[PDB]
Amino acid sequence: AMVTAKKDENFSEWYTQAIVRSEMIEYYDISGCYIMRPWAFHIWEKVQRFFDDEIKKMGVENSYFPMFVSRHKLEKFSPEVAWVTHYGDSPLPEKIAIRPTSETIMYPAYAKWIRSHRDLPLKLNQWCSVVRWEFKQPTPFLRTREFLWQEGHTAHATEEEAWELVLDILELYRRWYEECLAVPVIKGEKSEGEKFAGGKKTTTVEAFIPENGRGIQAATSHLLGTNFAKMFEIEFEDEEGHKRLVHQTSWGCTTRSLGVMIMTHGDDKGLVIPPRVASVQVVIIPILFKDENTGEILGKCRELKTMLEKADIRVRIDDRSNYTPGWKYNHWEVKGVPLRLELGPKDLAKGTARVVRRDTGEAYQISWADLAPKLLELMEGIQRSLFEKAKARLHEGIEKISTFDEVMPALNRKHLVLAPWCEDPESEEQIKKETQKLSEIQAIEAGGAMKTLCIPFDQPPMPEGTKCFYTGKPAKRWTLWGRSY
Amino acid sequence: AMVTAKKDENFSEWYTQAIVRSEMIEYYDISGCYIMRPWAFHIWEKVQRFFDDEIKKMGVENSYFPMFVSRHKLEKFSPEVAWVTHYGDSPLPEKIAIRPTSETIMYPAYAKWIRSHRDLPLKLNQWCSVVRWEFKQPTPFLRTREFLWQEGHTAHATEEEAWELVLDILELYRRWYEECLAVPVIKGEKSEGEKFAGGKKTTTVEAFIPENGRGIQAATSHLLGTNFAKMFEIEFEDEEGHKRLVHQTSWGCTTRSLGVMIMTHGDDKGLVIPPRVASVQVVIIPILFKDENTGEILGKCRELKTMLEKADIRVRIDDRSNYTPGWKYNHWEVKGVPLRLELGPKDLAKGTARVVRRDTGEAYQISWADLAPKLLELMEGIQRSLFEKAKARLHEGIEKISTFDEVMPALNRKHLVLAPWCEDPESEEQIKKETQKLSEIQAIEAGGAMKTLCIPFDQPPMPEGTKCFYTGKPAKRWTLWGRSY
Ligand SMILES: Cc1cc(N2CC[C@@](C#N)(C3(C)CC3)C2=O)cc(C(=O)NCc2cc(F)cc(-c3cnn(C)c3)c2)n1
Ligand SMILES: Cc1cc(N2CC[C@@](C#N)(C3(C)CC3)C2=O)cc(C(=O)NCc2cc(F)cc(-c3cnn(C)c3)c2)n1
Ligand SMILES: O=C(C[C@H]1NCCC[C@@H]1O)Cn1cnc2ccccc2c1=O
Ligand SMILES: O=C(C[C@H]1NCCC[C@@H]1O)Cn1cnc2ccccc2c1=O
Ligand SMILES: [Cl-]
Ligand SMILES: [Cl-]
Ligand SMILES: [Cl-]
Ligand SMILES: [Cl-]
Repeated sequence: AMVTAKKDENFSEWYTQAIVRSEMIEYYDISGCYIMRPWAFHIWEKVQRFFDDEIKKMGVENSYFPMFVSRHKLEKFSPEVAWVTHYGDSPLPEKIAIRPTSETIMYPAYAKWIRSHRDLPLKLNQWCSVVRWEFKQPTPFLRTREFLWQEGHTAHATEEEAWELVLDILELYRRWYEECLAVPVIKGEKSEGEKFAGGKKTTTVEAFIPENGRGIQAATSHLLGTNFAKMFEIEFEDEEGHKRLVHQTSWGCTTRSLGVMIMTHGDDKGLVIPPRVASVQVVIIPILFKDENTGEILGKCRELKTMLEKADIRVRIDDRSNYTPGWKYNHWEVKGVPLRLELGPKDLAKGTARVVRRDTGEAYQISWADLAPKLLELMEGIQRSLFEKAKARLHEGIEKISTFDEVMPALNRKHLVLAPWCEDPESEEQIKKETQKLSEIQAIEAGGAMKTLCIPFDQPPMPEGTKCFYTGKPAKRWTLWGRSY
Repeated sequence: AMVTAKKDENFSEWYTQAIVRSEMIEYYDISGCYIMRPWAFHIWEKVQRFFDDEIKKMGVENSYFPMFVSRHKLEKFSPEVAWVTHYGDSPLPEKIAIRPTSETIMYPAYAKWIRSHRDLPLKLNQWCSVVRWEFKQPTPFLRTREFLWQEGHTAHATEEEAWELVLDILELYRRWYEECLAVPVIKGEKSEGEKFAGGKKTTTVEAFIPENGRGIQAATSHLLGTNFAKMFEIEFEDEEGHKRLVHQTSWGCTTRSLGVMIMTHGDDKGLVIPPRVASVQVVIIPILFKDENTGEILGKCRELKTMLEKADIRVRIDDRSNYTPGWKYNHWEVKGVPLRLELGPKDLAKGTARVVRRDTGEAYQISWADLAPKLLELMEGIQRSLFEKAKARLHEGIEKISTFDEVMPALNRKHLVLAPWCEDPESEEQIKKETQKLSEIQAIEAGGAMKTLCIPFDQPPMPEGTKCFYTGKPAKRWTLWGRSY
């Protein structure tokens, strides 16, 4: 089974083929829900371990809160909430909702647990699934009605400490995407219209999908401030004895990250998995001629596997006799294994192995003694090259503009725009409406809204007197806009 | 905050105090659901890592299937199923159920995935929560409306291979309880009346709670046979080309395990956590006289912590100046930390530390150079002693009987009974009914049913011609009975 849709032509069909034929997902009779098979789930387990280890260093501890929230507590978005109303065919006295997020589940407990400044900071995380029942068309990994995530929630005695935590977690999400998944992301702050309404400031990491020109939010970290503390009466006492509101954060990231990884590195042959998260980094394929000492070849493959595992390289031998090497090459290319090692009688006679890298197809002849250090070096080169090429595509996908006239041409090249902006929220909604209308007109001519993605932390120079690209009022900051998921 | 209820007098109040005052659980406004705070959740993470590592050696892979099942697929117990019927206030075309278990979610996929004998065995596991909405009174950890678990599901070409896997998983559950949690359990097969009706044979590990005399199922491993394969049309082709049904297993274990651990080792002071799963194995408490070189004492505590962590000992220093040592001693005793290390000026002058073990209160004076190996030895002694004392209580809690006349006296001593049994299912239900009725009579005289717990793998000798303790017919095997959760 090969991927036959080309990534640059029918991107949606390519994506479906890549994730189905690699055995990452399976469909399900309830629309908008997908089965995560082991090939994808192993990658989730790897980024989960990374993130857990990092937040444990910060003093965050895992926990588990109930999946249900009482009507009263939830209603302290609404068409997205799935409601449990009966046990069997008996009606519940009050209906209960499945968590779309757990603020209203956790914060009553926080109010009970926090009494003194000595109780702070309080730092909790949980890994679980949440449910958001939208009637729109789903996309595997990217927009689904049930998804796995982690959500962290912290409380602090001061706004500055909470803010520092918000930025520390955002840096962890940058590392999740860029270090683990080799996906470049842009740190920024959401516009007033796009931020979490329950909070003070929402920070984000944003990724870019060149094939459809869309930005996609990769993860989020909110400075909640004291808003939820007032609503849930979460207060603490200073050492003088006065009661003060806590300052809160919340943050999350989902299996969307896997989809972004898939879209970023995949090619016409299928998946390409970054070595740092590949469950199989090296697949060993013995050549099995009928007229050969097959036992010797297999024994050497086993020895090489042991030698590589001593360097913590994750190895699988595909010694199935009933498939050709060509079949196996394709099979593990579709699944995205970053390195394949081939060993036949001539290699054994020379004391070498043939190694082929998945991203470029370049082949190497490596001595057995050099194999472990050379493969470690090659995997680091593959990881870095995947990231650097994606980063070049990201920066080639952003157009710096000064006037609204440049917007629609840039959108039609499937690019984002970086533009000086007045940051008035009313203007963002005017811009969404107008770019949607222009996109519809174009659609009819062909036989869509542009919104803010983020106000980037990394601000280009802003010349004095620069005007907003849409209102002509004084610009405040450079803002990243585009079509979006 | 101290535990004030005595374990041997008001066991239910003791249990509640132990798990609340140690900060393991928090209550919730939806009855039958509880919050798992980090002190308990860390123990879950530890047994999860153990079990994951062990099943990965068996070729089992983790996955994630949806939490929802369509009405049609579920109804292929019923008053326990929670039904989602509305998104917002809009009605679903067909209601969907929250998983009480995932056979009906997973096996349609299995039928799609399995085509050839080369596809077998198929071995999958998932970690998730499930929901069983009983209107009866809940018990934290032991019987709750939502609980965390793992469920494994495998498919094999032959019954013998599946059966071998059933027993391998049951041995893993024995290790989960006995090796990790120091809880002794009895392997056995469930009676025909008590087994999973969807399967062929159900094996179990059973634990015993002496304070209320109750047996409790600890984990389960089912030989499903071909029953579900017929129902879901899961078939494979041999190399000759004929289609055959797969032979399946399923198995699971829940956070009930934590409650069993708590009940087994706890004492009047609170929790006692086995060192192998304790998140803090050693708490270091500096003595902080006002008239002392506090910096030197704290610096030595830090050095000792580093030295112990190099032996992979999990250490916390409680250097809070605003609590007395006596307060701290109680605080970490309630939470069950197995070792406390005390260090003050006299200890520093002697080059030793004072170490107190939680299970017995015995104190030791240990040189700094001996600290790591001696504490490793002490933790192994604590783990083994917790297990051996629990095992002695288990065997003292079982009475071997020959006649039904011995049942009610043994139940009144809060014991289980091991009795020769004819294994006729009708007789088990007669025994349940009669022992319930006798228990009610006794209750009224004081101002309850006994069922089979398991047919143990370890069978005592059965003399020729032994009769069933209840029917007088020829006995088949020794069966373990008792009151139960
Ligand atoms: C996996 C996932 C991930 C995310 N998000 C949101 C932000 C975030 C990031 N960063 C989080 C949660 C981490 C902070 C993330 O990952 C959102 C959704 C989702 O909104 N699901 C419902 C749904 C189902 C569905 F069938 C269709 C749609 C749908 C179709 N068109 N439109 C416009 C919607 C939506 N799902
Ligand atoms: C945590 C957990 C664990 C378990 N089990 C079952 C077997 C098993 C083992 N081994 C598994 C699942 C691993 C195979 C286990 O752990 C069962 C329940 C439960 O049945 N919950 C519903 C409920 C809620 C409730 F408020 C009250 C009751 C209730 C009150 N009186 N009676 C008679 C029932 C029941 N809960
Ligand atoms: O979930 C959040 C805020 C943060 N919660 C913690 C983890 C990170 C996350 O962005 C925003 N949101 C999103 N979607 C909904 C749908 C229905 C009901 C509530 C919500 C709702 O509140
Ligand atoms: O869940 C099982 C069988 C096994 N499933 C896999 C993990 C181990 C587990 O014992 C039995 N059961 C128990 N309780 C229910 C309540 C409502 C609906 C179905 C059920 C139901 O089927
Ligand atoms: Cl939001
Ligand atoms: Cl969100
Ligand atoms: Cl059952
Ligand atoms: Cl069950």
